[PDB]
Amino acid sequence: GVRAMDYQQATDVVIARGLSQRGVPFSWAGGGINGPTRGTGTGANTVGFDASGLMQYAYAGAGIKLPRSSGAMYRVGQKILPQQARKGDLIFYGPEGTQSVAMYLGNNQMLEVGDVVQVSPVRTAGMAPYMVRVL
Repeated sequence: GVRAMDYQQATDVVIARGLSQRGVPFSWAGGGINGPTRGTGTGANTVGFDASGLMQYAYAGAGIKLPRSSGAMYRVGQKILPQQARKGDLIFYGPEGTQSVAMYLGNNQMLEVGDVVQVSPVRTAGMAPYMVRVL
C-alpha cells in the first residue's frame, strides 16, 4: 500500500513541478534539473527549456535524476503500452524516441515544450510505440 501511495505522491509532485513552468520559453538544449538555462546554438542566447530539460526538472522533485536526451530516457524504466498509460508516464516522439518527450497528465493531456512550456492534447503523429514509466 505504501508503494501505491509513494507512487501517487511522487506523481503529484512531478506534475506540480512541471506545471509550475508553464510559459517558460523553448530554448534549444536549454534547462535541466535545477531549472531553465541558456541552451546552445540557436538557443545560446535564450533562457528556457527543451523537452529533455523540462522532464529532468520536473522529475527531480521525486528524487529522480533522469538521463539527458529523450533517446536515453526511452531506455530507462518500464516500457508501457499507450492503452495502459497513467499520469506521470513519459510519451516519446521520433525513431526510438530521439526527437522529443512529454509528460502524460491523464485524459489525453500532456505537458510539452512548444514555443513555450504548455499543456497540450496528446499528439499521436510521430509518437514512439511505447511509453515509459519511471515512478
